[PDB]
Amino acid sequence: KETFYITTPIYYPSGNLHIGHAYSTVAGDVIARYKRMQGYDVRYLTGTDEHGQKIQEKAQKAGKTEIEYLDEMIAGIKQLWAKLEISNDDFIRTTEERHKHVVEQVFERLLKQGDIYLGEYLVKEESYFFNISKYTDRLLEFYDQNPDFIQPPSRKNEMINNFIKPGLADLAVSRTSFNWGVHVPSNPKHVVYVWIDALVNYISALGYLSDDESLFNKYWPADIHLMAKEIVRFHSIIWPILLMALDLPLPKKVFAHGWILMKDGKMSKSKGNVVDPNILIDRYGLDATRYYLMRELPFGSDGVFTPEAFVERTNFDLANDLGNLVNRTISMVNKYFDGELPAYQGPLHELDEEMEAMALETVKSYTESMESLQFSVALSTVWKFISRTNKYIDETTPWVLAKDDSQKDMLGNVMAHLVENIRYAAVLLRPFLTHAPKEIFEQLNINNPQFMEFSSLEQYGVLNESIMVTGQPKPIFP
Ligand SMILES: CNC(=O)c1ccc2c(c1)nc(-c1ccc(Br)c(O)c1)n2[C@@H](CNC(=O)OCc1ccccc1)c1ccc(OC)c(OC)c1
Ligand SMILES: Nc1ncnc2c1ncn2[C@@H]1O[C@H](COP(=O)(O)OP(=O)(O)OP(=O)(O)O)[C@@H](O)[C@H]1O
Repeated sequence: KETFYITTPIYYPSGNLHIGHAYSTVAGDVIARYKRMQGYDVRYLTGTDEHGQKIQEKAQKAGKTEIEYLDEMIAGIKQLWAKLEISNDDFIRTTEERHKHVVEQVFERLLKQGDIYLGEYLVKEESYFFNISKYTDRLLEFYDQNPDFIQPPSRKNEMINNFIKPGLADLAVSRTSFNWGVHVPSNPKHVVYVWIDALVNYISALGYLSDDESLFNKYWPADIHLMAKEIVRFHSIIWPILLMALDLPLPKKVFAHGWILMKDGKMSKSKGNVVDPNILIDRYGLDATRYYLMRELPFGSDGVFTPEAFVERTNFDLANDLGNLVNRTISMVNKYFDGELPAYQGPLHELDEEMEAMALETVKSYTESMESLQFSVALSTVWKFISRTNKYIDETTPWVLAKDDSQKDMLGNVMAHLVENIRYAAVLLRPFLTHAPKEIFEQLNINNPQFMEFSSLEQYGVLNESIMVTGQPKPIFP
């Protein structure tokens, strides 16, 4: 199996996480689940940045030690990801010795190589300085040879113009004004600053410089680092320069999605425009929360949350469009055939030829959207197919057909096409929604996991034997 390595940024637990953080982790999970469905050996990482004066200050104010405070915050963050059914293979913490060892070794290496020198940085304090300008041509050469490195492509030309063209100043990579962080082994009054400390989580979590580097040699380089747009230059400039200084392979892609806005702009702990994901999940369910996030933030753009948009998106798309379609279909199979779904024979009805083609066009277009990080376009395309399936009930009028015994075969064809249309949608929604597809597969009585995979969508009409649907249907949402 080809490997695929995906990461979110490590988040700062100076306060509780809100749906902005949730977006990145769900988006990372959508990509991870999608890539596992394509047959990749996937590793998916997330974590926490646990150092700096600010974390020590929060712990003191809470009347706790730094790790005591951090363990409670991280417990809540882990609980949240377990609630969101995030499929992360590991959780990296910068307080862990596996991480601290790498920060220590990397800082001492750069010191030995002459990359780092002692100096002074009113903000007036001593710091080690990283000579990054000597990697400039190498970085710009790498951009030329990897034109899809920054996503969206717009932000690459901002990097070069705003930060590189003026010239990369020597980066201050340590401080002496705080003590909560990784102390430099050579010179312990210095503490490693955020730049080296936070960035190396992506490789420290894979056991880089440990006695077992198997995860590192299997998964590095990262296929995709995802983030919000404001930490892209860390990741586009400083990160590959550090990787050059360590003679390490650079990541393939950095994706910088937009922000989840509120009425007053960016969702943030400091604007007091926070929506707690726990609340949305507890009231409206997991799928509604996951769906809203991925559907409402387009590629290369920002999106806005309002309570009115949320319930609209939840009720119209999930509960009505997909939800009624499933109930309508299972009702009719139970009423006209006593729960026995007739086997698919072929495109018997006149609309079936184009609807079957539409199903395959839906899969192909979905694939293109997913491969180009256009998640909202992928979802909207699946909903056009769901809408058309509801419309196919209205066009065919199965209740009229059920009165003529001569049209029993045609009526069975219509039932089969609804269930197969539903099946196509359920397979395609598996990366996004973790409850509804499984609920749909169980209610239609698809136990075999061969019906739930992407390769089962290559040819329309996989059910040639008659099967029995559920006699006691239920709502799929919340
Ligand atoms: C209102 N909040 C505040 O006062 C605050 C806000 C953030 C604060 C903070 C205090 N203290 C720190 C801090 C200080 C020293 C050490 Br050692 C450390 O580990 C953290 N930060 C960090 C938070 N880390 C973070 O967001 O990691 C993202 C990331 C993930 C993966 C790879 C790379 C980067 C911070 C510091 C400087 C920044 O840029 C100038 C910055 O911009 C993103 C963030
Ligand atoms: N509004 C948001 N939209 C999208 N992603 C976000 C948002 N808020 C946080 N994130 C995710 O978390 C990462 C770090 O976010 P950031 O430091 O801006 O959040 P914060 O907790 O709101 O900070 P602060 O209140 O100090 O400004 C981003 O790179 C992104 O992965």
